[PDB]
Amino acid sequence: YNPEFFLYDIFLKFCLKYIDGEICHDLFLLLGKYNILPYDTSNDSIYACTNIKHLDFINPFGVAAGFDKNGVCIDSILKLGFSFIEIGTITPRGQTGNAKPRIFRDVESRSIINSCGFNNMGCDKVTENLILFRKRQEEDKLLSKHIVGVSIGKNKDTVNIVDDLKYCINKIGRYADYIAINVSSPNQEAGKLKNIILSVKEEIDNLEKNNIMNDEFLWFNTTKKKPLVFVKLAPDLNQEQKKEIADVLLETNIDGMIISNTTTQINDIKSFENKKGGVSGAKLKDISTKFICEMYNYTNKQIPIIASGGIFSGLDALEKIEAGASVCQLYSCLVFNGMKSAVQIKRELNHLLYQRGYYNLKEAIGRK
Ligand SMILES: Cc1cc2nc3c(=O)[nH]c(=O)nc-3n(C[C@H](O)[C@H](O)[C@H](O)COP(=O)(O)O)c2cc1C
Ligand SMILES: Cc1cc(Nc2ccc(C(F)(F)F)cc2)n2nc(C(C)(F)F)nc2n1
Ligand SMILES: O=C(O)c1cc(=O)[nH]c(=O)[nH]1
Repeated sequence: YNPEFFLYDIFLKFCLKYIDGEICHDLFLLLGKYNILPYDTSNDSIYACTNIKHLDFINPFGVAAGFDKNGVCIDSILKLGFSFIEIGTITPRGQTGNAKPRIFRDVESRSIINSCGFNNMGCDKVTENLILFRKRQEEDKLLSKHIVGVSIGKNKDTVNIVDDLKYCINKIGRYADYIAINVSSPNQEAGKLKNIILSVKEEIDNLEKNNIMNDEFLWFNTTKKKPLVFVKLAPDLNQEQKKEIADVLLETNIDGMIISNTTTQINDIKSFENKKGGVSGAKLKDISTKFICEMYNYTNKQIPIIASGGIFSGLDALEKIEAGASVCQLYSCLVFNGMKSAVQIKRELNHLLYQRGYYNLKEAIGRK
């Protein structure tokens, strides 16, 4: 209980009941931009730290893509106690997205429907923002070791999806701790997808070539090493194409997989009966967890997993890991539970880890 968190969460509870979803979002992002949000300055339990390959996360909680699409509020979101943030999904050139209002929420069910249609300032401007953050990070004790990933995607009317992701890697790759391939927005063909992943890895490695500087100056990023490659998957898939994707990921030795994006396969919300778009929140929890189990099966525990979503509590979080999720991303929780989300969930998971018998977090990964 940090007083500052409780005070803001009254205003946020008010904002939730009354104000438009996206207008709130933008206001809080704006607040964070001018550095007036609370910090979590506490020490994270070394027993609860985690990693994906050589990418080390000080704690298992980050913020999902679509939250800070333009990377304007990275410091403050991180400093709420998150280990990482995944900015974007960015596109090569700026987009307005769909028509407003395009995001709607339901308190009762703790869910969100959205059809943003990939609005973002474009790569050039977002890269400009990330550079500015990376400079600050060198002069801020609270941002050390904190991971920033970049979710990349195509424009709504792109000629070929691969050519777009290359342009993005060329601008932002230097400054990303990892790259999340986004082709899972509700708003693929095995070989078509396989082609993409290999393009990305091939394209990242070209950045190391063309530079005359050592890697240490090559990576203006937390790792100081080349970006890892994650792929994000949509849940609305057959047991067949889920098998087909799993091999592709194995054949490309992809660094990890984000499971999962939003669904359209939910019909049982009375306020959502009106609206169009993908759905996230509590009603996505159980569907998303089964998906992780499934993809953990067809992958033989070889490719690490980033979990999302429906994650609101340490309990919810633990399910994902036992299922075998290495790390977790939150989006809906910050909307409903608020600014204490990171502090609350980290605490709750620390308690539960002890009671279940687990020594460290890593021992809980992939245990029924
Ligand atoms: C308004 C909104 C925008 C989103 N934008 C993106 C996006 O641009 N890229 C992406 O990969 N996921 C996006 N997502 C999905 C989230 O990243 C997350 O995976 C999903 O919300 C499920 O997690 P949650 O139920 O805990 O929120 C968006 C979700 C919402 C609600
Ligand atoms: C009140 C509120 C706040 C908010 N966004 C929001 C919540 C926390 C923070 C933090 F950084 F934690 F301070 C920042 C932004 N959203 N987002 C949406 C959505 C779903 F439309 F996208 N509805 C919202 N309603
Ligand atoms: O930009 C969007 O509309 C969007 C992207 C995404 O990946 N997921 C989502 O729910 N919305």
